[PDB]
Order: sequence, then structure tokens, then C-alpha cells
Amino acid sequence: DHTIKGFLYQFNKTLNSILSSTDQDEIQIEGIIEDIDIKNSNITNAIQCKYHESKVRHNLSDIYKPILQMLLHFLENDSLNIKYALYAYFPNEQVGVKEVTKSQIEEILSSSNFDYISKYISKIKPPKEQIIKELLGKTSKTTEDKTRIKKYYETSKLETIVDIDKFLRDHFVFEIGLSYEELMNETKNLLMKEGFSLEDVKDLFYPNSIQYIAELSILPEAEKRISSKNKLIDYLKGNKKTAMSRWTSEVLTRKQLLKVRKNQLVPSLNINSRSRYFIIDPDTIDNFDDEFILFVKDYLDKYNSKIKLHTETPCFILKTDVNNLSEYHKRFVSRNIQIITGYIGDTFYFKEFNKEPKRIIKDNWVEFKARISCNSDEVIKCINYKKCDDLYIVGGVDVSLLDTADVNIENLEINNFRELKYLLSMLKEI
Amino acid sequence: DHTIKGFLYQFNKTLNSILSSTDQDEIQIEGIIEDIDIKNSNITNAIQCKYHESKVRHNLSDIYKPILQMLLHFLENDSLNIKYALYAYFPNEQVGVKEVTKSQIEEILSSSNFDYISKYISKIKPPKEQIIKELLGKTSKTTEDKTRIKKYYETSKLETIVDIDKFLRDHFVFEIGLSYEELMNETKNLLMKEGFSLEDVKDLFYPNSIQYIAELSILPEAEKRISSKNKLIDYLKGNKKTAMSRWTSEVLTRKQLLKVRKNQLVPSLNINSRSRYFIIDPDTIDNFDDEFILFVKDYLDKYNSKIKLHTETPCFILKTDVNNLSEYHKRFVSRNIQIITGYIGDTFYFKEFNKEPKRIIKDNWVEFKARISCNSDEVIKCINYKKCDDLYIVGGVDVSLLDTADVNIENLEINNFRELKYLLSMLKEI
Repeated sequence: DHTIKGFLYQFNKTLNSILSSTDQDEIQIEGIIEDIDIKNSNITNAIQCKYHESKVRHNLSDIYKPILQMLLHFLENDSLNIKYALYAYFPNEQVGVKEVTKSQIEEILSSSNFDYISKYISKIKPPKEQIIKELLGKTSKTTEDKTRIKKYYETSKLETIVDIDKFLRDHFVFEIGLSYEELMNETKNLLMKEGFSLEDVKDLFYPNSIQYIAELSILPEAEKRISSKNKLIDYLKGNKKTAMSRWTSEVLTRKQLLKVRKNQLVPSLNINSRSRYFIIDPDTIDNFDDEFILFVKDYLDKYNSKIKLHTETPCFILKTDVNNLSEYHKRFVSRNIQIITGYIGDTFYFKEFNKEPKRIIKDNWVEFKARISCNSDEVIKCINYKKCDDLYIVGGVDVSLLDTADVNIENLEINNFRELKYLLSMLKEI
Repeated sequence: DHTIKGFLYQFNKTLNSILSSTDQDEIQIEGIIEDIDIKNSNITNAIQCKYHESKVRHNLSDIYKPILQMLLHFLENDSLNIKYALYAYFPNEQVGVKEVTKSQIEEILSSSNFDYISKYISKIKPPKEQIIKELLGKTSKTTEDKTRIKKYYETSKLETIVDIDKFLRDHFVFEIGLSYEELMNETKNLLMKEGFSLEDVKDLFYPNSIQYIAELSILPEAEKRISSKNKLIDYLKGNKKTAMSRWTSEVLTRKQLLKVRKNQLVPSLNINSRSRYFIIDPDTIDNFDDEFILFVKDYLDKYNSKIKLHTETPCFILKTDVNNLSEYHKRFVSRNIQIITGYIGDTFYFKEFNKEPKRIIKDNWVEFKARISCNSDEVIKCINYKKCDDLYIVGGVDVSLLDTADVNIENLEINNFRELKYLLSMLKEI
């Protein structure tokens, strides 16, 4: 449980650092250098997180390994402007910056642990004997070699390549961290400072942020582990908005949703000079063949009946073949409805599809009242040539080949023509 | 990162066990016996979680320590009806129950590692020499003692007190676990079967459950670590209900405030010959680039459509650069909306921006329908030269350099274009 608590403390510290950072700061969760790598414009901040709730008092030996690791990293990267921070919690130690003296650092380099000597002290303090260097270079070391290396490092005085004074002055800071409960309290307070309510932070924002930190921590790729305050804020806001919309919906009935959509649709339908394109999947509407002609007749009687006022010809695009289009053309001609399909035989003509109908107002005559064609590449190109102002999609037809830029797309979810007529304000009540 | 992934895998496994368990099953997260302690009416199930994604092939040595601990616990608790289960994941091992033979267990008891011999093998296989017993009883053991114990346990044949056959037959089972992604998917599908929608599980329920598991895993008290499916379900349902109620209330109060503001703004928007200037901060409106063109098109359809009645041209000022203005101008050109910017390349022109459009009522032609430009000094001087009846500010743009004497200023507080269309009486209901 202690390891889990320490990992959660590290995650909370990373979240606090992300919240407290600016929009220009790049922070790497489980970074290459340390647990938290905050990359500013010119200074890179490396933070090591340690949790010692079970330790009554802080001891120098408790932090031997992280100090040796960061000293080795500084030795390997002395030319880089990297500031190493050690964030360790101790119940009986005052929260704040704790100074580490040069004598304490020298005491760390004199530790009798063989693992530290072989891993970090050897590189920090190179051995002056070639035999010791060869022994340290061995991948597998026997007990006799370990004892020899330990005795040599305990008895021999070796110079330190790492500039302890300059590093302690400029590139190192040691801070006693807050308690884990105080850590979550401070993190939630920072979350509240972003405009989020306390209840929202407690229920949604804090667990989501913790899960996000945990998910980014396990990614093997270092680049994918880089996050920022703006990205986290946007992710949380998007999750909140999606949850709000989903929970606002799914409670009402079909009639109320249809009425809301109808009121959403009415204003664009109350205009007499609007070009409207319909893309329909016949398999999503019950009894399409029997009621397609009557639907078009009612639509033309409603929105394309005034010769002087209605100046735009509606377009109907269907997910069918050409033979069904010819059958629909026959059924339209038999009812004194003038349409153009663009197809002559089985070939599409570009100039026969985009021509504007001629109007003779005195005799109340329009050459053709609607464009009805199929879902083909040529028709899609023709539609893209002359963009519409409203684009209604019925049945979830694939619209990847259309130019959706700067066109008002309005998806309609229906399963019969009565609902379609209700949505388009051709019926008063279903 | 591997340890974090393993801990997350353990959390997912115990969450899956909690979801799959019945309402009468008491499950202890981070239990006394193993990671998962499922306590039924008569049988207690102990589950040990291991993650070995980095291991190509499963090896017997990979499970030496868990099996030895399991055998030691069985020896100490043979009278208790505890079924010990091992849950480890290997990428190249088929998911399912894997049998462990008695010969394999005997091989585990013959491991040469000193730690295992001193901790578990010594108790499982007591030494027949009193010297070895005294050495094992020492709290601190020197290297010579460790070597002596290792040699004695390697060379001496010791009987096994633990009933290996009975343990393997009744109290032991080894199962190859699923992958971390597969375990997450199975847990979500279990939450899918609980009536919680997939989006709800992804956004709220799963992160909340993971946070709850993590919080219960760190509790020092064993009793506080006992959880059940019903408690988690009730906690999730209560959180969802409270959040939905709060979000509904927030929506209601926001709509009331917006309705009050709309009714405030209605009287001035019904005049057909009023000059209106807009100052917009793009960063304060979500999806500004993808929706700016449509908003202006609808605004011109509502307020600049009547050639003989609508005589004033709107002016839109943005907090952008000239290049973005050129891009917007291109997009307006592509949509057949005539606008002027006053810019030729990078040079502003006072006379090009201050001119009035020409009108031909017979042809229903206007030279340009809107003025769109950035908030440069020259543009603001042009605005100051010709004062407007109504000045609208969106996003709190600094208007300190404008001469706002005897100018009606209407600050608008919005965060998307739907709210703006509501305020300007372009939509009937949000």
C-alpha cells in the first residue's frame, strides 16, 4: 500500500505542477531526467518525488539514491540548464526548501552501499586504479570483486569531477513536500481557481485528471508523455460538456426531441430565396417507394409554389442506382411534375444538371421544379461546383466526398416521412 | 513506467473482480492475504496480480516469490478454506488456467536465491541442523551466514511439511491474465452491463472507479479496505445524479440571464437603418475559424437583406493579424459574400475603408455587404472618424483607444456562436 500511496503522491505532485505552470511550459510526465520534467523557454526543471510517511524523521541516507542519480545526470549534462528538484515528504519536517550542505553531499559519496558505489559514485568519483576500473566495467561481478571495490572506495581518497559547489548553488533545490492529503487539497484548490466548482472538481475533474496522469505515465514513448495545462483544461472542459449534453438528453421522449429539432429548423425554412439540398438513404425511411412522390409534391407546394418569391430549385440526392432513378422519373412525369435528373440513358451530363430553370411569370411556368439524381461521383462534383446554403442529410449517408466547408449541415434522424414533414414544418402535429 | 502499468493492471483486475462478484461477496482491496481478497460465505479467494509485458515467454522463475508466499500462507492457514489464485499476464501465453505440477513446485523449493530460502523455503522446509536454525533465526545475517545457509539448502535434502498435492488440487490455481487494454475493455463492458452508457463509463464511471480503488488501496486499516459492488454502484449513481442536477441548474440560470440580456437588446435591433459595429476577440469564442463565415452570412440574411430598407453596413473588427484577415477574405470570396477590408497587402487605406457602397435597386446589387478588418491603430482611427449608433464588444476587447463619447456600448458575455445568435435575435431558442 505504501508504494501505491507514493505513486499517487507523485501523480498528485505532477498534477499540481501542471496546474501551477504557465501556458508556455511543457511538462513531461515520467520524464527522461526525473519524475516531473518541466521545460521552460530556457530552464528545464526536473522534480524527483519521494514519499516517506512511515519515517518519523528525515535522514540523509533516505535520499542517497536520488541525490546520486541527479548528481550523475548533472555530470553527464553539465552544459544543459537543468534545475534538479527533490520533492520528498516527511511527517515531522517543516514544509519548505531545505538546504543540503557540501559536507552532506560528501557524506553521500562515502556511503558503504555497493550498489550506489558501482552505479553512481564510480562515475562521480573515478577510480585511480585500472584494476578497479576493469572490475567496475564487468557486466557480472562476483562477491570477491564486490568486496574489493567496496574496500577500495572506502579506503582510497578520490577527487570529485562534479562541481559540488556550483551545482548546489545553481542547479539543485531540496524541498520538503506537503502531506498527501494537503497535496490533494492544494490540487483541488488550484482546479477550483480555473473556474471549476468544488463539487465538479471532487466528482469529475480530479478523478479524470488523475486517470489522465496515470495513462500518460505508462506510455513507453517519451514524446507522447508531454502534456500542458492548456491541453488538460481543454480535455476536462470537453469531457464536462459532453457529459452535460448527454445527461440533458436521454431523459425526454421522441415527440419532445422532434419538437426541439423542428424549432431549431424553422428559421432557415422561413426564407423564400434559399437553396436546399437533400441527401436521403431510402433504406432508413419506411415505405420510400410509395411515398417519395407525394413528399416531393408537398415540399414543392410548400416551398416552391410562388413563381416570383421562390427563386431557388431544391435538389434531391438518393443512394440508389440509375434504373430506380428512371422509374422515379416516370412516376414524376405521370403526375405532371417537371424534374431533371442529369442522366440521359446511363450517362451523366454536367451542363444538363446545373442549368437554371426559365421562368415565365405571366403564364406561371417554371421549366423544372426539382433536381433529383443519385449518389455518384459526377453528381457530387456538380454539388461541389454550386454550394448550397443548407444541407440536410437523412439516413446517415456518407458525405466524405462533399465540400462541407462553409455550408450549414443539418443532420435529420427520422424513420418515416411523417417525421420528415414534421421537422420541415409541413405538418402541424404528428 | 512498468511499475505504474502493473499497479494500474492490478487496479483494473480488482475492479473487474468487484464488478463480476455478486452482492453477497465482500472484497478487500489490497487485502491481508494477497492483492485481492474475495470473501464469500464459506470460501475466501486470494488473487495475486503480476504484470510481465516485457517478458517474451513465461518462466517458472518469474513466479517463484508469489508461489512461495502462497505456500507459506497456506501452511500458516491450512485450516482455513482459502482458495489461492495467481493472476499473471504474459504476451505470448494463451489466456486461461495453467496447471502447475508438483515437480515444478519442488523446483521452486530448490531455488538458489538466498532471500527466498531465508523467507519462505526455510519455513516450508525446516532445516534438520540446529546451527542452520539458529542462523536463520538471526535478525541480521552476515555474508558468511548467507553463504552457509545457501550451501546447506542446496546440498541437503529436506522434507516438505506443506501438502503440495492438496494445495495444488484444492487451494491453488494459476491463470494467465488478459492484457492491460483487454482487461480495461472487459471492465468497461462489465460497466456496460450495469446500465451505465459507454460514454458515461468512459468519461465519469471508469475514472471514478479507478480513483476509488486507488484511494481504498492506500488505507492502513484493513477494515476500511473492504468494498463491495453495491457500494461502488451507489456511489457512482449518487455522483451522476448530483452532477446532472447541478449542471441542469447552471443551464437554467444561464438561460434566464441570456433571456434578460436578449430582451434588453431587442429594441435597438429592430431599426432598419441603424449603424452597428462589432468588436470580437476570436479566442473567446469556441470554433471561431470554422463558424465565422456562417455567422456573418446569417447576420446579412437577417439585417442586410432589404436593399431599400437596410441601408447601413455592419463593421466587424477582430483581434487578429493581416494574414488571417486575408484568409477570411478568401473564404468570404469563395462563398459569394462581398466584403471590404481596406488592406492592399499589408498597407491600410483610409479612403478604401471609409467609402459607402453603391446600390442599384432594380438589379438588387450592393457593392459590399460588410466591413471586416483587424484592430490596428488606423482602423480604430477610421472608426473614430465615423461614429456608430451601437457598439458591440465580444470577449472584453480593450477599447481604450476608441472615442466612446455619446456611443451606445453593449458588452456581450458569450462563449460560442449559438449564444451570440440568441442575443442578436437570430435564433428562437438555444
